[PDB]
Amino acid sequence: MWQQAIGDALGITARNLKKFGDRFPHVSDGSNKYVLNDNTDWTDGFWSGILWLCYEYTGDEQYREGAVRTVASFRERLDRFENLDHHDIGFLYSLSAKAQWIVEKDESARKLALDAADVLMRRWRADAGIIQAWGPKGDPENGGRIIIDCLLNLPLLLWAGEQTGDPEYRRVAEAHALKSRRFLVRGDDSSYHTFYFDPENGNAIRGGTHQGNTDGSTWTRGQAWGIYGFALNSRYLGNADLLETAKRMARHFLARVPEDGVVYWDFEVPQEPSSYRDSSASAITACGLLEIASQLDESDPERQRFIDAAKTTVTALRDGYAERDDGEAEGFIRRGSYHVRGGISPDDYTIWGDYYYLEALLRLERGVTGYWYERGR
Repeated sequence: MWQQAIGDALGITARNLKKFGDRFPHVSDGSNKYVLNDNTDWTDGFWSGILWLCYEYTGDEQYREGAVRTVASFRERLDRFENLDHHDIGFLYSLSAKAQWIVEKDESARKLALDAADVLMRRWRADAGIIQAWGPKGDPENGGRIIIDCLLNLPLLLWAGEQTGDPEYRRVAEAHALKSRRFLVRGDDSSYHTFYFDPENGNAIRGGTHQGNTDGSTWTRGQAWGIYGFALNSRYLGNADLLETAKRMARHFLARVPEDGVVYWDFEVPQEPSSYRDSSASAITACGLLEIASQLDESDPERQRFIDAAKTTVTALRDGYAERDDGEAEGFIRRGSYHVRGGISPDDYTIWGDYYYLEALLRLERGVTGYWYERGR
C-alpha cells in the first residue's frame, strides 16, 4: 500500500519541523542530515510543499502551522527581494503561497503568489522571446540562456493569468514552453539541459550544460523536468503537441531505467552501480507519468501503462531508496544527486526529490495533485 510509506514521511517531517525551526532543508552532504539555509536558495518551496502535503493527508495542524510560518518567511523574502533574480520563482512560491490558497483559500497567500508571479514576469526578455533563467538582465554569459526546469515555473504564471484575467501571463508562458519544445528537446526524444539565444533577437545559438556529463548528454533530472513540465503546460494550455512531447520524453526515460528501477545521474555515462544515481529524477518522473495519464482518455490503452509505470517507479523508490523514520534520518529517499560534475552532494537527500516522492504518494493514495494548479481545474 502507500499509507506506511507516507507514514515514514509524516514522522520524518514532524521531527524535522521541530529541529529545523524556521530554517529550510536543501540537500544532505555526506550524512543523514540536511544542510539548512534561511530561505536563500531555489529549493525552499519544496519544504513548504512537503508540509502542505502532510497537512492535507493528516489534517494535523502542526504541519499547517509550520507551512504558514514558511509562507510568512516567503512574504519577507519577497519584500527584501533576496535572491529572486532567477526563474525558479514558481518552485519557491507555487509550493508555499499558492499552495496555501489551494488548501484553504487564504487571500493574503493568494496576493503573495500573485506578487511573486509579477516578479517572475520580470525575467521575460521580449527581444529574445524567453524567460531568462539566471543572472541580471543583460548578463553577458546568461542573458539569453534558458534552462529546462523553467517549465515547472510556468504554472505560477498560468495560474496568475487565470486569477487576474490578464492574457499576458499565458502569452509569455506559452511562448517559452513552445520555444523550449523546439530547442531543448532533441530528435531522439532526449533533451539538452540549457539553451542559449541571442539576447538582441532571440536567434538560437546552442544547447549545453554545466551539470550534464556533456553538452550533448542526457542529464536525467533534466529529462524528468521535461516530462512533468511539458505535461503541466499541456494541461493549462490544452496543447496536444506539448503532451505528445511529454510522452515521447517519458518513453525515452523509461527505456533507460536500470534493474533496480531508479536512474543514474546521466543516461550517457556507464550504466553500472559504480555511477552515481539520482533518485530525484525518478521521483519527478513518477509524478510526470501520473500527470500525463490524467490527461489521456480512459479508452487509451497507454493510460494504464503510464499509471503502472508510475506505481512501479514509486515502488522501486520505496523499496530500495526510502528512509524509515528511525528518529534520526531527515530525508525521504537516499541517493539523489545535486551537482555530480562539481562533486557537490552526489549521493544525498535532495529536498526536491523528497517533495516529488511525497507528491507521487499523495497522488496515488488520495488523488492529491500538488500545487501546480487548482484542484479539479
